[PDB]
Amino acid sequence: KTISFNFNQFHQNEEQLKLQRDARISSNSVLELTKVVNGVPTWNSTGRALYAKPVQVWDSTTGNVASFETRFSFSIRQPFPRPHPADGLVFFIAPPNTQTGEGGGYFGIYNPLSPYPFVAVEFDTFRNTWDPQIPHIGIDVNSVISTKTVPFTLDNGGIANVVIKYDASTKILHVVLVFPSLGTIYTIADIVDLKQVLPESVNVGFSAATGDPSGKQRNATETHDILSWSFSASLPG
Amino acid sequence: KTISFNFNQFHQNEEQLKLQRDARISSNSVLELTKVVNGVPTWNSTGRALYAKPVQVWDSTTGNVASFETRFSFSIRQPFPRPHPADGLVFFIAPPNTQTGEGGGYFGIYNPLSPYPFVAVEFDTFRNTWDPQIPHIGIDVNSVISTKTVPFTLDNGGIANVVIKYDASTKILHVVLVFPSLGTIYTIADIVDLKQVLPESVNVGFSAATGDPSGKQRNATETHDILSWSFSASLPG
Ligand SMILES: *[C@@H]1O[C@H](CO)[C@@H](O[C@@H]2O[C@H](CO)[C@@H](O)[C@H](O)[C@H]2NC(C)=O)[C@H](O[C@@H]2O[C@@H](C)[C@@H](O)[C@@H](O)[C@@H]2O)[C@H]1NC(C)=O
Ligand SMILES: *[C@@H]1O[C@H](CO)[C@@H](O[C@@H]2O[C@H](CO)[C@@H](O)[C@H](O)[C@H]2NC(C)=O)[C@H](O[C@@H]2O[C@@H](C)[C@@H](O)[C@@H](O)[C@@H]2O)[C@H]1NC(C)=O
Ligand SMILES: *[C@@H]1O[C@H](CO)[C@@H](O)[C@H](O[C@@H]2O[C@@H](C)[C@@H](O)[C@@H](O)[C@@H]2O)[C@H]1NC(C)=O
Ligand SMILES: OC[C@H]1O[C@H](O[C@@H]2[C@H](O)[C@@H](O)[C@@H](O)O[C@@H]2CO)[C@H](O)[C@@H](O)[C@H]1O
Ligand SMILES: OC[C@H]1O[C@H](O[C@@H]2[C@H](O)[C@@H](O)[C@@H](O)O[C@@H]2CO)[C@H](O)[C@@H](O)[C@H]1O
Ligand SMILES: *[C@@H]1O[C@H](CO)[C@@H](O)[C@H](O)[C@H]1NC(C)=O
Ligand SMILES: [Ca+2]
Ligand SMILES: [Ca+2]
Ligand SMILES: [Mn+2]
Ligand SMILES: [Mn+2]
Repeated sequence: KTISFNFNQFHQNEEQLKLQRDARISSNSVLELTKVVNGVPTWNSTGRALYAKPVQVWDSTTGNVASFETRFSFSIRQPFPRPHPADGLVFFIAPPNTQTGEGGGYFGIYNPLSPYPFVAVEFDTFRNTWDPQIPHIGIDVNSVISTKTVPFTLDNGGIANVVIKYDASTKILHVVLVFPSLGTIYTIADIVDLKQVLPESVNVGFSAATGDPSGKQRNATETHDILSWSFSASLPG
Repeated sequence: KTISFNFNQFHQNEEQLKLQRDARISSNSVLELTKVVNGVPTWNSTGRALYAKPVQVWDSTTGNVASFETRFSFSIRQPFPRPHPADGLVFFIAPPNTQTGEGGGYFGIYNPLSPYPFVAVEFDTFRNTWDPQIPHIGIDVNSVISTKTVPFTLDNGGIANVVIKYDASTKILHVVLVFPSLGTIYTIADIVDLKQVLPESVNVGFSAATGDPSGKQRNATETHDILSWSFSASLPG
């Protein structure tokens, strides 16, 4: 049972994508997770993009767990250096049919009033009380307080290539971050037992957020654009 | 005791390196592991390059294991497409003071008549009976029969960037392969317990080999050049 899809670009009204909140697809085919008006990103924005169909990461009958690989390109343009850009974007897996969570440092995937489990890879740009120096790549399991973290230097407005791979047999989740214009390579890995944290069927997608109003800083913002994306998952079941 | 060295280039007569067999440093400063005469690589060649000093990967007193990161660039130029280039190059960790092993598919690190333990990351270009499709990246533990394998497409004569990282706490060895001219990214990871396979002190280095005479193919060859190399290890004990 192999499931896969590929988007070299994004078209408006794409039937295989579920856009939520501020998420929208632009004319020039880029997936803009957070709000951008007249070429300028605003604060108080939150958006998600889910692959319309659910994917099966494990089977209770056989006990088998799926292995998967996903690649995508994103771009984060930080127009206002001071006081501080916010908040970042993440790739995530969660139960099907969830709603957008809290914005800000929660990226729109965590909802304290009705927490739902999730596994996510974050590209954190703002330093919250629970964060190490930013920007950083982080592996999140049911929480925004990463299990593993690695710092990286952003290529403002540049293109970033990401490769995320999950090995069911070793339970290793390894992500690679590359900024082709700078030739920089960042790597991070950790052990995650999907069968233990998530249900058999899940949704895969992205979520991002800009500065929260409570910070009283309209400059706390940046873009969170997804340029392309492919996914592939295999269940030996 | 954090140890680390960096070679942005290679100088003739490098006090820091132990060259063995066919390994040499060229005029333009590249480390040529295997023989190349008048701009053409030959068969029946084997060479290794070890960092002169030994590194401590674990301490029996505290039981602690080191974490390390190594980056290097290499180039493999395959002049003769048919019938099949050979054999590839590896980055390895072995007990100090070892001797070059068998050539060919053994890369010069395995010696059947007196086997010594080793951990190595291979960039295999020839398909032996025990191999999957080539080229492929492979993680080798005391054997040339990889524990994990991933296929990749070579950039003939192009430059390749490699990042190898080892996490003592998770025991995850993850390697990343990038061909900047093509923008391709390959990743592979596995669990390796250094403390269980290697002695407290080891040598780190490279080894490569071209076609073995027994194959009767002089075209079974390619270059195995190392352009730069940085290493860093951190033992908490
Ligand atoms: C939010 O971003 C604005 C645009 O970058 C900041 O204003 C810019 O500040 C520059 C100083 O670094 C100045 O040279 C630019 O002319 C100015 N750009 C414009 C058209 O506003 C702004 O900084 C605040 O406001 C400016 C006008 C000054 O009063 C600064 O002292 C302020 O810090 C940023 N706002 C905040 C709260 O940082
Ligand atoms: C070993 O590599 C050689 C160079 O790549 C091969 O010879 C070249 O073969 C070309 C056609 O494949 C031909 O156009 C070239 O002129 C020739 N190069 C020269 C001038 O030597 C060689 O191929 C075999 O041997 C040559 C001499 C020819 O007889 C070919 O027809 C043979 O396939 C490669 N060896 C083998 C056996 O693959
Ligand atoms: C492979 O390289 C070795 C050097 O390490 C050479 O000795 C081999 O040459 C062959 O074997 C030697 C012992 C001698 O008989 C010589 O005449 C042979 O050519 C070389 N093998 C080949 C086939 O070139
Ligand atoms: O300003 C952007 C920022 O707003 C929120 O954080 C603020 C404040 O900036 C922070 O330092 C701390 O004191 O928490 C405040 C909110 O209670 C938001 O949580 C954060 O993610 C970011 O959007
Ligand atoms: O020709 C290069 C090749 O030689 C050796 O392999 C030969 C033969 O080419 C191969 O197909 C198989 O039959 O094994 C033979 C040796 O027993 C060598 O092992 C291989 O690594 C490469 O050098
Ligand atoms: C933030 O956005 C929400 C809806 O997205 C809106 O109700 C709220 O008033 C906004 N707050 C500010 C400060 O604009
Ligand atoms: Ca944060
Ligand atoms: Ca081989
Ligand atoms: Mn974080
Ligand atoms: Mn192999």
